[PDB]
Amino acid sequence: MSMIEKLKKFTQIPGISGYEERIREEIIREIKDFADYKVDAIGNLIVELGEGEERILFMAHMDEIGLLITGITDEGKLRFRKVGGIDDRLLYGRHVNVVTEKGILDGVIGATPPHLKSVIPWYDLVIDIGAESKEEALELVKPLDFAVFKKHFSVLNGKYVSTRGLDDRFGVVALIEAIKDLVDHELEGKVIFAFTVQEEVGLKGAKFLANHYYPQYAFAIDSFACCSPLTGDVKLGKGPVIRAVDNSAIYSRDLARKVWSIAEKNGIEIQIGVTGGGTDASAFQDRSKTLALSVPIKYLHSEVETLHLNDLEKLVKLIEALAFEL
Amino acid sequence: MSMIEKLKKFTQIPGISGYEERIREEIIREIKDFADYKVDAIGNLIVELGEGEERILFMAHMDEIGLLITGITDEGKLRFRKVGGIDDRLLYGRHVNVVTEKGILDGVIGATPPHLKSVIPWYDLVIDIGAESKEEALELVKPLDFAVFKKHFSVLNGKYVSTRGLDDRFGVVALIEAIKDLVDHELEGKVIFAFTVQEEVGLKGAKFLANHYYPQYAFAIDSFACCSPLTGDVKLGKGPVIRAVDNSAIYSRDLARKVWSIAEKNGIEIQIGVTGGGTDASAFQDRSKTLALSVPIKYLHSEVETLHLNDLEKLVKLIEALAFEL
Amino acid sequence: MSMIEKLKKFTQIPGISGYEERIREEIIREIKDFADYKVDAIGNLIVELGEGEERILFMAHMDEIGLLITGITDEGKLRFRKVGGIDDRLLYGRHVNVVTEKGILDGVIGATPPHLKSVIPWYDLVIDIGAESKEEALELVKPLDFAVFKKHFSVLNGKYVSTRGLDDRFGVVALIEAIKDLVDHELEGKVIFAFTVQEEVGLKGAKFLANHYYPQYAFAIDSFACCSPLTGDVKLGKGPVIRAVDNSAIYSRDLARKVWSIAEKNGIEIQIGVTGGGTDASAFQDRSKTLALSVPIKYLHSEVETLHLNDLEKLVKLIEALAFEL
Ligand SMILES: [Co+2]
Ligand SMILES: [Co+2]
Ligand SMILES: [Co+2]
Ligand SMILES: [Co+2]
Ligand SMILES: [Co+2]
Ligand SMILES: [Co+2]
Repeated sequence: MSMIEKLKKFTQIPGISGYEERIREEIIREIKDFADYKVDAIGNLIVELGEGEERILFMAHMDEIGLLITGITDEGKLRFRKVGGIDDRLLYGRHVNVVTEKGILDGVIGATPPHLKSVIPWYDLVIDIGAESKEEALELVKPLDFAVFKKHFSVLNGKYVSTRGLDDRFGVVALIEAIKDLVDHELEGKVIFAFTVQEEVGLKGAKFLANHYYPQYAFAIDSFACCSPLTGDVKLGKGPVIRAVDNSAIYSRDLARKVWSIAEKNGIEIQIGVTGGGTDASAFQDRSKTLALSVPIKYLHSEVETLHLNDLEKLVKLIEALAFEL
Repeated sequence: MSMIEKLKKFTQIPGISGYEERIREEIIREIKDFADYKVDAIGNLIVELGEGEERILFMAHMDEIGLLITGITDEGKLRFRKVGGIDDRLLYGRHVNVVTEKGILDGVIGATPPHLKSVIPWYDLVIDIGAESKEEALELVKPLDFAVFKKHFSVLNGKYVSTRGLDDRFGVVALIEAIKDLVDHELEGKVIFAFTVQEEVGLKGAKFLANHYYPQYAFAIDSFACCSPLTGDVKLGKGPVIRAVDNSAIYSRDLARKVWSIAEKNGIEIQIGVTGGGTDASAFQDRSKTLALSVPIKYLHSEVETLHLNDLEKLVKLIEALAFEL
Repeated sequence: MSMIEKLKKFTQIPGISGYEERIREEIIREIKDFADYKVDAIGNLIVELGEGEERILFMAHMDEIGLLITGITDEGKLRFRKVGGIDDRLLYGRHVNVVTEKGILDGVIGATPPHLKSVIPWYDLVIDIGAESKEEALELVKPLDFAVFKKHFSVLNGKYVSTRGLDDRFGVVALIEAIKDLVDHELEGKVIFAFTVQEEVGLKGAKFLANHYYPQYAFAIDSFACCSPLTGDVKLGKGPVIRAVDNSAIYSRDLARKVWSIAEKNGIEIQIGVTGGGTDASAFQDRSKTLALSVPIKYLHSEVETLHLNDLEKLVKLIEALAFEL
């Protein structure tokens, strides 16, 4: 499986914050023959390599943003709440997959035709699943089931991938790759790989992880929103990015410098910049030197979020070198 | 060296959140002869006096609000983001010091003359450093360098001092004065003095400190914004003020009573009130009894922030008395 | 005795329109040993070179913009009026020097902290001098005293100077320089150098001068606001500018041609353009060929107004050539 193929597979699995089971399972499926692993009370998936002192923690989150079903209407439609940050403009006139205990169902968030001028807020929207009444709907879906967008998967001009969930399924893919490449090597102290839950709603998996683990270095592998005047000269295609500062943290300048040095040593093109949002790494600013490492991502938090495949390839190289040299 | 001159010394040194090096080095220079010290992995400077159980922690922060260089424009101007809370109205038509590895350079944030109505927001502003191109500017300044206002220092009518950085360099100076005066005295158990980092961006230095110290009483020494209908009868010149409640916390009422009692027994005039903001002390409200002790400061977070020298004198006396009697 | 040091010395002297004493006194000190001079009834300082017909007049103004103390509040703050054009945005949160008959006092125009959106109008502002009451304040300052901003002085990348008062203290320095460089030479007719008063409040000094002098050519040496769509391709560093049209006049075109020609004749780089504002030259449009000669200035009428040292270097050579050849 090429990288394109891995990104397609992991982005297609539905799993919002608190509902990460299907992604965890699949990570288990392809790590199990390589490494042992455990699962948290909150649902984090942790893989430890090496032995001794906890030297490095790498975190990529399994949750994507989406919709939580809050109730069913008399007309048999689904009311919902947003989970994570979503622009209301992106909810209107969209197919969704409704994920229930029994299986997965097509749903549709409607639009009103010109035949029959403002942004419709999420609380005025519902999901149509083709039920004719509340009773018919409660047979298919229950409150606290969830929904995520149906996901087109695109490759732009051979170099870019666009699809909902790159954030942070690219991070999941990257850590899996790193795990396979590293299991057979001998490593100084422990290097910990953690696939976290509930990142999109306040870094909940990460904070849980922060009791239980006390790494010298704690890294989040996550998106870097690009591009605008805030993001300086960070560009898609110019390499992985040190996320030095975001809204959640000024990260360790000591650690950024080491990463930058290790990348140059290895001939790995690398970028550094400032952006918006937070990462799991900020949950460890408490105890460890922390940093976030990313690929830059365009149109973040939409169906068309886009990354450059070369940045990702380089990110995997960088993560492995850090495991060796940091 | 008068208090005036000690205040000016420490306020003139540049160090925003995450970039506190220059302040820490100077504090060490001043405290080196008198006591041992340790530096945190996040950069807190810690000084223990005495032996036994951790009775009292005093925190004062080293970081000041300022600007983080995010990028360079095509014409060699510096783009930036704010660090800590700054009213955009205060950015327009100002001199800055841009701080880089290779040293400190002059900079200017321009203003548009009438010759050529509203507040210009931070993201539309740039710093002029006299570069003619992006290339020439990069030789001088890099992204993730920082800038801080040039600082006039004024003495109003003998008794008030006005300059940027009084918050919280007044507290830095207060604690240094307390260390010097208490080091040659037996008082047990342990009295801990911390000069914290990253207070202005969510008390990060203190939250890290909280994982390594567990004092009975945790104090922040910081500003008390004054005056308005929120701040009751607090006045500059009426003495140190107990910061009993702010936006970050309702502090320990029993701790405030003891402090009140110790002040009155030592004949120290003292005040108590409500104001806005948070302090380092709130990072300990999950484990210690907390309080913030302040001098009242007018025009907080600007180049003309003002304190009354006599309140500062008395705060120093109050802090020593607490060391002995709390 | 660098140019930069002269600019600093002359910019730092306080003197608004009508209150130019301190500046005039310092110019007198500097030329005392070189030429005779007269002071007229409004305050202009005039230096005559040569004998005969009044050929050339050069005017540069001594007054700067600033604040006039109008009264003292109950709580002992200073109310004020603006003198000359100042954007209200530049008054908020600033240090000032209050100039009294007794001496110079520190002062501050406050800013309200977030802890306790629009431009605050001048009439809603006051200066804080640390008086506790009207009584104490009136002992320190009286109505009809004045105030100017405290002035940072910056050099940008070695070639730009920035500080309040380059307008028109650069012109004052330029004319002093020329007077020293011409006194030991024989000119045709008279060349008259005048340091005017009250330029910033409607050219009152120059209007007074115009009833006592009738030059063939009348020159203002003053700033040229730059840069915008109005100013064409005028740029700092590209040499002295012929201010050919502003809001106060369409200046003498044939005089512009002559200057242009004497400039090229001397290999002196030079610019011409349109800008806003008025100059002292406009007061002579009544009776003489008039022109205004400048260096381009950025951020005019602020603390960060900026000129290029080479432009100033060349302007001085141009003035001297005009004295020889015009
Ligand atoms: Co993410
Ligand atoms: Co996200
Ligand atoms: Co503050
Ligand atoms: Co503070
Ligand atoms: Co002017
Ligand atoms: Co002028």
